[PDB]
Amino acid sequence: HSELRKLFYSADAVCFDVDSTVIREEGIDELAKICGVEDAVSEMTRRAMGGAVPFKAALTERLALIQPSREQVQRLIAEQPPHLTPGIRELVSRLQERNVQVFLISGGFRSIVEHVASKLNIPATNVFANRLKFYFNGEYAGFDETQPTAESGGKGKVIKFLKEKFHFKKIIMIGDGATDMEACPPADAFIGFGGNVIRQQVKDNAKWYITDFVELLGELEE
Amino acid sequence: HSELRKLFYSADAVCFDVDSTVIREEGIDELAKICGVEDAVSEMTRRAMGGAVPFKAALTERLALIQPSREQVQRLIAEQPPHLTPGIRELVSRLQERNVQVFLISGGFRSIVEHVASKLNIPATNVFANRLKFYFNGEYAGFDETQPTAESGGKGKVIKFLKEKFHFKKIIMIGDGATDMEACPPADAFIGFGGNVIRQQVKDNAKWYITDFVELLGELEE
Ligand SMILES: N[C@H](CP(=O)(O)O)C(=O)O
Ligand SMILES: N[C@H](CP(=O)(O)O)C(=O)O
Repeated sequence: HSELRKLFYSADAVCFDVDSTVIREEGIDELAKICGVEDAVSEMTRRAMGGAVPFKAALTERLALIQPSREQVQRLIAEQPPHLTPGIRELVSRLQERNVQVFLISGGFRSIVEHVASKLNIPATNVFANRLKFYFNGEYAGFDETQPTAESGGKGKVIKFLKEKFHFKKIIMIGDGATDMEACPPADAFIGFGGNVIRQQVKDNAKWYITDFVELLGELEE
Repeated sequence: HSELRKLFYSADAVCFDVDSTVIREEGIDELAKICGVEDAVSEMTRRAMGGAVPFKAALTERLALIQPSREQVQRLIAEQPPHLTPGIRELVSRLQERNVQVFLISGGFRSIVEHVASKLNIPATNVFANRLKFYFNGEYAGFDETQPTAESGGKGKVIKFLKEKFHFKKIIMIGDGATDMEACPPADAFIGFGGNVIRQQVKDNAKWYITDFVELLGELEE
C-alpha cells in the first residue's frame, strides 16, 4: 500500500460518485421508495442485462413513472434518508484542507447530491448530476437532458471537462461501478470502492480497490 | 344586430381566452416586466400577427428571453397583477348558474391563468394553458411542449376537442385577437372584445363585436 502513498495528495482534484461510494444509499432507488413505487421500480432493473436500453431511456423510463413530485423529493431531503459511507466527511476535509478541490459526480439528482454536499462542507459549484424538473403544480416534469450525465458514458465527459477548463492534470475518481471506472481512461487514476457494493466486475479488473474509507487513514497519516 | 340575442340563452357552453379579454393585462408581458424584458417581450408579441410565425416558436424565444423562476411567477400571483375586466365575473357567474359550461382557452400559463379561473369559479380542469417547467432549485426549465395551447391554431384544437368530448350544442368563443377568432368555425359562434385591447382586424370583421362586457351585459342582464 505505501505505494499509496500520498498518491493521492499528489492530486489537485478528486472526483467522487455519490451513489454507492460517497454514500451507502442510491439515490434513485430511494426516491422510488418514498413514492410507494418501491418494489415496482426495483423490479425494473433485472432485465437491463441485456442492456438494451441505453442510459438515457433507462432512466427516462424508471423515472417515467416515479413521477417524483417536487414535494416528495422535498420530503426525501427533509427525512435525510442519505447516510454517508463512514470516513467520507473527514476524508473530504483532509483533502480540501490540503488544498484540493473535491467534486461530486452522479447519475442521481442535483436535488439530493447538493444536500449531500453541504454535509461534506463541499462547495455547491462542485457538483454534477441530473437536474430534476417540475411544474408550477410541483408535478414531475422530467429532467435536464443536456446535462453531461443524462447520456450513456457521460460520467467521463465531465471529468475531462473539469481538466479542459481548470487544467488540473492528475485527478482521481473514487467509484463503485464500472461506470466510475470506465471514466479512468478519461481521468488520471481510479480507486474502486465497495462499501457498500462489491461489484465484482470492478474488483477484478481495477487497480487499487479499497474495502472501506477507513482502510485509507492509517497510511494517509503516515 | 338582431338583439337579445338568443345567442346566449341557447347555449350549452361558452368559453373565453384569458389575456386581455377576461383579464386586463397579459401574463407574458407582465411576467416579463418583473424580469426586465418588458419592452423586448412587448415588441415580439406585437410583431406576432396575421401571418406571424407560430406560436410554439415565438413563445420559446420570448420565454428564453424572460426566463421566469418559480419565485418570480409565484410572487406575481402575490402582486396579483391579473385584473378581471369589468363585466367578466358576474357575466360568467350569471351563465354558470343556468347550468352552462364556461372555459378558459388561453395561450398563457396556468401557473397564472388558473388564479383567474378560480374564482370565476370555473374548475380547474376547464382551463387550457400551457404549463411552465421548473427546476428543483426553482429556475426556468422550459414549458410543457405537448399542450394544445402551445402552438398555432391551438385554440381551435381544444375547442373541437371539447365538443367531441362533452358534446355541446352551442359552444361560444369570446376573444380579443383574431387568434381566438380563428376558432369560431370549429365552435358554434364567436363574439369579439375590445375592452382592453383594440386591433381592427377583429373589430370591423366579425358578427357581434362587443366592446366591453358592460356594453353587452345590459341586453344580457335582460
Ligand atoms: N454510475 C453508477 C454510480 P451512480 O448511480 O451514483 O451514477 C455505478 O456504475 O455504480
Ligand atoms: N394569442 C393571444 C391570446 P391569449 O393570451 O389568451 O393566449 C393573442 O390573441 O394575442
